[PDB]
Amino acid sequence: LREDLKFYFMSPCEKYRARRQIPWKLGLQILKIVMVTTQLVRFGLSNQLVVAFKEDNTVAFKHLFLKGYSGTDEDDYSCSVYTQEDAYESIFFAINQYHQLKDITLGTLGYGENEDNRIGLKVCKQHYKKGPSNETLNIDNDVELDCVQLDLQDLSKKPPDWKNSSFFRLEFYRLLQVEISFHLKGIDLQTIHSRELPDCYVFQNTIIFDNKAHSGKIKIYFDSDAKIEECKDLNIFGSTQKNAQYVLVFDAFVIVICLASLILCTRSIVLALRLRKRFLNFFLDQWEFINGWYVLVIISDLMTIIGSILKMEIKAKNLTNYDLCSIFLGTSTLLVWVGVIRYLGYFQAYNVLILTMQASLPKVLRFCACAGMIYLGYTFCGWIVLGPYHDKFENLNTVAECLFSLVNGDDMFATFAQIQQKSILVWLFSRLYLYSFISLFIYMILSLFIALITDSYDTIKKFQQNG
Amino acid sequence: LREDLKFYFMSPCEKYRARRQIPWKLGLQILKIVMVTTQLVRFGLSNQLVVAFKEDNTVAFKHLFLKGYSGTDEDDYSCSVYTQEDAYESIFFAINQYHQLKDITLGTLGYGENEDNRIGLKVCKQHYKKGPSNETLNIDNDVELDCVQLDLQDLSKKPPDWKNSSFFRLEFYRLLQVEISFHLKGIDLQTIHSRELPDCYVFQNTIIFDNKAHSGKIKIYFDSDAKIEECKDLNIFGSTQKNAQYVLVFDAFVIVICLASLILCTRSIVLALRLRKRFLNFFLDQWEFINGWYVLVIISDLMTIIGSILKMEIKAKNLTNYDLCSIFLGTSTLLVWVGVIRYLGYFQAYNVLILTMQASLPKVLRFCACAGMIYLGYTFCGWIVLGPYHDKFENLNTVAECLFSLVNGDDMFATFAQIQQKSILVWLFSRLYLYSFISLFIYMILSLFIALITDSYDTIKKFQQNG
Amino acid sequence: LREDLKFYFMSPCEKYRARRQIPWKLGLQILKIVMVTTQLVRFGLSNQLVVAFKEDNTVAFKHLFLKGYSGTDEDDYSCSVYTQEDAYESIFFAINQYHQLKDITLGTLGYGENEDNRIGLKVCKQHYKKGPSNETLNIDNDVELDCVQLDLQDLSKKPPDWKNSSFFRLEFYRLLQVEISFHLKGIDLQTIHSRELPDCYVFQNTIIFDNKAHSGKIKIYFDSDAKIEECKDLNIFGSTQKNAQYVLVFDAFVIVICLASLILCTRSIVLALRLRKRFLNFFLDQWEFINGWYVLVIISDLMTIIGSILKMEIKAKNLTNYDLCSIFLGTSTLLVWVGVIRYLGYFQAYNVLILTMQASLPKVLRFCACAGMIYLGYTFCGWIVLGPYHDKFENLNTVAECLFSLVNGDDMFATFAQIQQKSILVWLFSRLYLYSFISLFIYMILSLFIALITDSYDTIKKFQQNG
Amino acid sequence: LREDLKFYFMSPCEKYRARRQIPWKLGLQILKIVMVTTQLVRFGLSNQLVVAFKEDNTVAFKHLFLKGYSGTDEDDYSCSVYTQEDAYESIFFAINQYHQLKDITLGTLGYGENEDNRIGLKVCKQHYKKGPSNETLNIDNDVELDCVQLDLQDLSKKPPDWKNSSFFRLEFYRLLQVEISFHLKGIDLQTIHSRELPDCYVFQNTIIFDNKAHSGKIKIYFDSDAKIEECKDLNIFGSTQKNAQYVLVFDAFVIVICLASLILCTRSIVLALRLRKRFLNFFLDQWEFINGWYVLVIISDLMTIIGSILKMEIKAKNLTNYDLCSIFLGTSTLLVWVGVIRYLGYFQAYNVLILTMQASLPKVLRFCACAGMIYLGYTFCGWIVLGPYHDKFENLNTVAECLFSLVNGDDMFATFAQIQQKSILVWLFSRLYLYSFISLFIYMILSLFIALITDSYDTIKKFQQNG
Ligand SMILES: COc1ccccc1N1CCN([C@@H]2CCCC[C@H]2NS(=O)(=O)c2ccccc2)CC1
Ligand SMILES: COc1ccccc1N1CCN([C@@H]2CCCC[C@H]2NS(=O)(=O)c2ccccc2)CC1
Ligand SMILES: COc1ccccc1N1CCN([C@@H]2CCCC[C@H]2NS(=O)(=O)c2ccccc2)CC1
Ligand SMILES: COc1ccccc1N1CCN([C@@H]2CCCC[C@H]2NS(=O)(=O)c2ccccc2)CC1
Repeated sequence: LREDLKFYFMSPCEKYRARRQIPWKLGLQILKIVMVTTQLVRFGLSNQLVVAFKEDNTVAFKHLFLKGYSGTDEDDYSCSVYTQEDAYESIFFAINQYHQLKDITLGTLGYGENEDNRIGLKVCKQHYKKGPSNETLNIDNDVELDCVQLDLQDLSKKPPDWKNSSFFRLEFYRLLQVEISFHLKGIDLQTIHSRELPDCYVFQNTIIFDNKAHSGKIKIYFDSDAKIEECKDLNIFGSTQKNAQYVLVFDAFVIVICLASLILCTRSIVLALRLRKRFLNFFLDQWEFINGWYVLVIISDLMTIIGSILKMEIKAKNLTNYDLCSIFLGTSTLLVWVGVIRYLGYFQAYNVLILTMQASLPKVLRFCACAGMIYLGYTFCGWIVLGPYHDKFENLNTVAECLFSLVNGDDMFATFAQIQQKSILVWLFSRLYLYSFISLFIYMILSLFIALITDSYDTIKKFQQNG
Repeated sequence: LREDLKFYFMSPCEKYRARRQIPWKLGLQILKIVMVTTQLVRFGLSNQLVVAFKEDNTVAFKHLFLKGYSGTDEDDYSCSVYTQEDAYESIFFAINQYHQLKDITLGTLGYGENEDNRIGLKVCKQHYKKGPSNETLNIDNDVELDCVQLDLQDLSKKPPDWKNSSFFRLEFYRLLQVEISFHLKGIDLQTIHSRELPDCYVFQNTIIFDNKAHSGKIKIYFDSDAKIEECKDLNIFGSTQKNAQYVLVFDAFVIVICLASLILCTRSIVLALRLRKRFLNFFLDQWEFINGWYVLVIISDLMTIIGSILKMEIKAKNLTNYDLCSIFLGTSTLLVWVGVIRYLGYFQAYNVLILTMQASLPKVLRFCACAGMIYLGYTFCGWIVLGPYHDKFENLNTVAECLFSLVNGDDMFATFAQIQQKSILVWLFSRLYLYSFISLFIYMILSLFIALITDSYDTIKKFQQNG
Repeated sequence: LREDLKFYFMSPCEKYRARRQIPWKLGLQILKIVMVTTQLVRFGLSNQLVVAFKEDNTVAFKHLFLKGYSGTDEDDYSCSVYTQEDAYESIFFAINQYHQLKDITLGTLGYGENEDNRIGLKVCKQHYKKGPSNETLNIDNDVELDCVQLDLQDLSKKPPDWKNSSFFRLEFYRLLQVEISFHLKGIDLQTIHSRELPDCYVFQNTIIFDNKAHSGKIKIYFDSDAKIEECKDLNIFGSTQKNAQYVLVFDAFVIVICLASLILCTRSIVLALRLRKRFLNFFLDQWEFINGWYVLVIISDLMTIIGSILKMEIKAKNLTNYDLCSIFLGTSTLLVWVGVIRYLGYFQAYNVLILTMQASLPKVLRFCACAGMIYLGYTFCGWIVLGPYHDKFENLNTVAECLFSLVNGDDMFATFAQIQQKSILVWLFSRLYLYSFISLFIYMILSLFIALITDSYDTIKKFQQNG
Repeated sequence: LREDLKFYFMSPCEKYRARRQIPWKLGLQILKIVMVTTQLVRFGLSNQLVVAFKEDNTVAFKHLFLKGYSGTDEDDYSCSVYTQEDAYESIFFAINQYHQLKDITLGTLGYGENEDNRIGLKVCKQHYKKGPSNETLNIDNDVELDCVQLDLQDLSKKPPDWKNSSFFRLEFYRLLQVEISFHLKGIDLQTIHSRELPDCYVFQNTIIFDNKAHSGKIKIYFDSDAKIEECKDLNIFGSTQKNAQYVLVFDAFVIVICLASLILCTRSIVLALRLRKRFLNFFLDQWEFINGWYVLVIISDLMTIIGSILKMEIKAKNLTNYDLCSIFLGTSTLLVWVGVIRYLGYFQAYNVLILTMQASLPKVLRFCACAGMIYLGYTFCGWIVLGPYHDKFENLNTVAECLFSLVNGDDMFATFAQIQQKSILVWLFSRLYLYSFISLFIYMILSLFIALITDSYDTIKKFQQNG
């Protein structure tokens, strides 16, 4: 039935005068765009404050408890020691700084009760089970774990006997690690200006003096786990914070709107399929009656719904970890803004470029299929050869990202210079390898990617012009 | 009337022999180019000296008054302290260095009178209004502000009692900030070689010990506000500086020339419109009789006039802030040099490229319209996800600039490496995100931008060749 | 004979139904891909541990024995001294740190016997043969070498007389170098968790205090040579490591499979040549009956075989140097993964891109022939001129890599800024040189490389479409 | 006369069989290439050693005489001081280190006689002519210069009175600079292994304590001027160095060969012009009978001749400055290697690319003419606006190089991030400016440069194919 199929394939701008139907579903989609974007913005702006407070407190803790800390971490660990005396100095510094906390800290910070309800410091050792050294070792396979609890009144003793205790004989040739752990209370007092009750915090802090490698270096890790707990005893005049109602009602509105959009899009797909079957049955156009933009909308609505549920759960349980909810909401927003291109396609000057991209994607991917085998071979060869001599080739994922950046011309000279001429064979191989890869990929593969795009544009343009 | 319309559409090189009219307006435009460029050059060369003197004095002040200053700022603040004793040491160092200024400074520098006409040092505290700590805080919402004035004869007292005063109990758990402020006189003695009277300066200096965050770190800000004031009592033999007459007369000349150019361009536009109406009335060419280069000239003349007025005002009032005047004059100069292309268009070999750019701009912008939605979605998603884990994604504008640089291949490997694998989910998402964005934008969008430019060139060239 | 030639030129997917022959050789090639890749992965993963242990021990040694070592090397040497007293302090620090090793080290480390079977420290001097200074030098051409052996019981003497010995008069104006050498035993105790017997190590350590240049700086080199030796006396309960059988049997399997693949590929080439001669003799197609992918397979199989033999030799002799074997195996793997493209060529959509690359390569190389002469001239000129004033132009290979990176837009602004304006002539020449090179190569040569690729794509595509 | 003109226009490969003439001039050109390249290589390799020795001695001097020198210069000066006491400490450190030189230096170094034939240290002061401070200055325009000579026996006095002398009252508010100057003898003893007599050196060293700016910072400059002088009294057994004969005879050979090549090329040009006039007179081809490669050869020969003369002069007068000779020889070598393309043009597959480049250059330059005006406007605007707030825009040449690097995508994100948001107006303007410039130049101008190159290639290829 032509009188209906043409109306279906039309645009909303024309339907308003072919049948004078108002485009309320387009208004629903615009409202969804606005509400999703504003929800994401509010969520990010609220997360920034909590993340900043936790990270700043962690930096202050590193400066307070780590001896000689320079303010920047050494890779995944804060600092390291190489001498038998440096380790003792760092451990005793951490303990002594814990003892004097009230006199040194600039924050609104204090001691917290541990799991045993004691206020104090726990330090643990892990040594091999038996222990002459280096020549006739008796070291057994399994480990012995020893811990001691030091309370504030123990550290206070005029002569801190604990420092002379038998516990601190570290026999570093058997040592696996030493762990220092304690709890601290905190308050995010900066929030007081809102007249809301300020958020308290509890920090679970651990210092790990790690020499699993037994290579003569101890790596020092500082970790802090922060929980909100409860502002249970404070006399700060003002008001409490029950804005959850407001935030929970906006999330409910977002969920409802996304649900409505999903229902309407699925209904549109069902109607299009009924039209397709009617066309198939009517008489002996293309099979693709399904509008592909509807699928993207359905995916985005599902992700937005589940991310909003996750956000409501996190707020209700007063959690402070946002990774999965952030991923869901951000991907939903990304797909929501991509879907705006559907409304630009209703105009001729914009449609040809969209059709050019649609024609471009498959052949570019089929050429990526060929390029990927050369890429894999080069990744394996660079990892196996240059890895022991180059920081950018240490492991396979770093190799892949280095090569991907190198195809785009990034950091090329540093990549060339970063490998020493200590081994002449490896240096010559590195020169051959880098020259071949960079030349082939930049000057041939990327040039064929430009040629394919240009040919797709020419094809689409000549189709649109000639008809 | 063809005998006039053709003459109007012609070029000045041909009018000199079709009607032997001399091209005095082109000479006026060339003179305007020369005078605007030389005014901008003189202005910048004069600004460099004042800016350099102020900034060098600020660096010397930071070295003089900030304890342990390394010579480079920590982001927007000069330095920071994390310990209760470091803050006291920094504050007392600032005060003591102020006391000893005459014995430490290498410059031609001295004490200045404050608003109260006293010579001395003012330091202020800002604490919460009530103050047990951390467990039962009585902290009220509003702040109490306390200040003390320390004169030179007070700091001189053999035993500097001020250091033992009750004022310096900082109760850091209530502390918002401590501010130290003072005035210094200075002389730009380097100018003496000109036999002009040297420019004196007054520096208003403030040191802010800031812990609004209450995160256990105090940020230390140093700020200096410099005013010229007057060289009211000096015996340096030589001559005074009244070159203002010279500078004010050149600015008047520039204003007059730009006014004449604006009047002539508006007259040309009026005459072109009269020609257009005469053509419309004559008989049953294109509607665009208005030369678009005239609009750019009018805009540039308006900006030059207002910027010259601003410059004259700044010099007359002896100010030292140049932002708005610099913007106006620089944009005027930029548009003036762009307008030289109009004179290259009078030659065939150059005209085709100008026409190619004119044909290129609209379709490139209409493709930018489609690309911008993908760009916005990626910006929001990267901000929400990678922001807590990546310095380049902390806030939305940084995200946008990072993505824009990334499309152009800049700093790609560092962008890949800058995000820790502490959270595996976020790391995998970052890899997917970066690969998708870089691949799509570099290998498809930029390739369609090259294809559009090439097609525009082919169209213009075949039009010019075939006729 | 057409009935056979067509079958020969066919694809394996079609032969399974034209003659129902199973493609067992393709299965052999897939098995070879899998086994080669897994062998390379296991080899790299095993090498990482040994390399990491050796390098970490070297870093710990540098921190232990080098005075004031900052944790990062100064180019090819660890550190340097410029003062007559700094050198003495560094030498005596190295000796004293050797004396106290058991009390300072964090690792499972101990003293090793030297070649003379003594446990101790050897230090050697190299001075000119004769020695007034600077005005009337009597310095002869040849050198005098003097060494002393210091045992542990000598260093222990309450008053370390050795420090006052006549040996340590270094007369630095005649000094070539001072060398300190010693042996250390070590254990890779981290491996104990496998219940395998841990790998012991012997480190041969040398410290070179080098002033061959006589330019007033002594360069300090630290080198460590590690050998496995034998875990001959240890009481660590567990099991020994005879997994060699497993690793040796997988290498034997890889060798056998590569040998079979090589034999089959050579047989296929022989059969193709017989077909070619039969075609030549039959009647008065192209001469290239040889499938070029077979040659790559043969090369890869030869490299894999020899690399596996090298790996087996290294493991049997318990060596720890992997450069040549890594090169052979990695290049073999790279060529193996490149050869997968042969299987993509059996599909039309992929074949056209392969043919485009094949058509592109020769003309791109013939244009590289012209570009290389300009490249060589610029390399020589930049080396001769900018070398004394620019770190990126010091020597010819650095010049070539800098120019290659510069063509790809890398580090351009730093390259411009890195040359001082101390000599105005050289600065102007550097500006002219850099602008000319960058402009010519980026905006003309790379543009002709894009044009050649596009023309090759157009030719291949129109051939495939039109037939 | 066709029988001669065709032979003239031919190639040497064909002349060997059309007339069997041997191509001895091509052999002369090949010999010239070889000899010029080897002369340049020997020259650079010999210069490297002298430059390295001088620079290493300068670094050792900076470490010896500059207090607290970190091993890296602060821009154009080695180090700086901001305090009245730091300057005194640095000056007295320099003098005391000079006094103790024999006990601290690691090199073959000693004291040199000054112009007055004394061995000692000269230090000079420059103050304003009159000198209350800051309030009523009596400072006159002109300067007073005061110097004192300190000999070794003066510095030796048990109590170094000189340190208490009235000379060292620096009245820093009048101070322009303090200069310390001395001479040192040196020997390049590393050359002794050649059995040649070693090269002695004399270093003229000056330390400038500079505060011309009077901004509260003193900049400390160290400069060293090295001359060879004569190895007039040394007992080092071996042989002298008279290899000059060898080097002077190779330079004479190069001069002779370049002269012969120049004469032959000019003769060829004269013969071509006679052919052109004969063609013009014969009958009523193109006017360009002159082979353009001959002009390049003549220029290269002239530059090689004059550079060889300069090199011979420098060696004869025993100078150590090579800038102008290096420029001449390097440019000669660059043009010599570019001229090899003439021999590639004798082959069809290479000729089309050369013709493509020749056709490309003019239209690319005519588009550069249009692009340069936009470039100039942006340079002026960025200098005037962003200069006070951005290190990359401080002065016009830095602006131009920054923009040129920015067009090529280098350092884009750092350029965006390097400007503070202290002034919001300037920050917004910087964003607008950077986005507009980068977008316009990368996505439009560079795309038209690619289109012009492709169109030139298509034109040349279709001309060569169709005929
Ligand atoms: C969105 O995706 C694309 C859109 C358009 C064009 C290409 C792509 N791709 C890009 C690369 N990308 C892979 C990402 C993971 C690393 C390996 C890449 N594969 S690669 O062919 O070897 C390759 C490598 C460097 C440059 C170009 C191609 C695949 C997607
Ligand atoms: C002068 O302007 C242009 C002249 C010619 C071509 C393009 C542009 N444009 C460039 C980008 N520019 C926007 C600037 C602000 C950030 C977002 C940009 N938009 S974008 O399409 O997403 C995009 C992003 C990366 C690369 C290419 C396009 C718009 C102008
Ligand atoms: C695999 O190889 C290539 C595949 C496809 C296209 C080009 C190449 N080549 C690239 C360069 N490469 C040489 C490597 C050693 C330095 C000199 C290079 N030669 S260059 O022409 O002067 C040149 C220089 C810069 C940019 C482009 C061309 C040769 C191979
Ligand atoms: C050898 O030269 C060229 C060979 C082929 C193509 C272009 C050039 N040119 C490049 C630029 N170059 C000028 C160098 C000095 C700075 C200004 C440049 N001019 S620019 O048009 O504004 C411009 C700016 C950026 C990118 C492209 C063009 C001129 C030569």
